[PDB]
Amino acid sequence: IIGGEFTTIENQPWFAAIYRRHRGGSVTYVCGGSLISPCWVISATHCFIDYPKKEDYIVYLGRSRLNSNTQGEMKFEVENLILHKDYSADTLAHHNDIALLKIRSKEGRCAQPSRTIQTISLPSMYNDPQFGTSCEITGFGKENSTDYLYPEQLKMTVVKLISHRECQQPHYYGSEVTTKMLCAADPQWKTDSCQGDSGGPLVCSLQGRMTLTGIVSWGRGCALKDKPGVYTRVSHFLPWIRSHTKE
Ligand SMILES: *C(=O)[C@H](CCCNC(=N)N)NC(=O)CN1C(=O)[C@@H](NS(=O)(=O)Cc2ccccc2)N=C(c2ccccc2)c2ccccc21
Repeated sequence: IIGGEFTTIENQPWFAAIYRRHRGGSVTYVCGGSLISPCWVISATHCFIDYPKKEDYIVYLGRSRLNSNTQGEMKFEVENLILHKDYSADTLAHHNDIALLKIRSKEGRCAQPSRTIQTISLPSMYNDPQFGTSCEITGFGKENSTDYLYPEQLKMTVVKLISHRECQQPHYYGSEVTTKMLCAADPQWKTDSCQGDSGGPLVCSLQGRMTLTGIVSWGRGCALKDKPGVYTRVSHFLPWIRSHTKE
């Protein structure tokens, strides 16, 4: 997160931190996610497309720091990794950038809601917040595009939901942005999500309730003027989410 401020997991109890085991004995932070049900976490497919092996991932709930410990946190293994079939990437954009992860601890149990761990509500079938609404975003991502290290403390910030009319126009992006995407940015272009924030939640007020409106997906740079962040439009994927979280 460029700009914004440092906070704790209590401000975003639904935030899941995803880690991966690499070749050579190293473990690194990959992306963020959101707890939609006690056993289900939603993220972006591009976070796993290059390394589709579910046994190499580790999920943390209730974690406010990247390395040091936070009391009340819970470690989880990935029982099932579901990537969207129609996923495809260009040099311009990611498409159908959404993924589901079924988590389970060592005892085979799911998440236990606490003051630091809670699920986020999903939007209603084709019912998004009105454009111009203030939404929150979180993650352990970069504070500057140029940085090589991710911050140690969780960050969050606020951005404005932008209409497709605006985002789809050439003064911003173009044809690459579809109705399955949502754009949001800071009208002053000082705060935004960045590398390391992918898979994270874009939370907005829907029916006077905090709702998962989008998933951090892509953008040209980070906090670049006239280049808004692009999120996966969760509401346009409800049938998909429901059919995969059945039995
Ligand atoms: C998390 O993984 C990031 C979150 C970005 C949010 N950015 C923002 N709010 N302004 N997602 C990616 O980095 C995915 N990308 C890119 O977004 C890409 N932007 S792009 O090249 O201008 C157009 C594009 C290309 C390919 C896929 C999607 C969009 N930038 C990348 C990048 C650039 C420099 C350093 C690291 C990463 C990039 C590179 C490879 C694949 C995807 C992405």
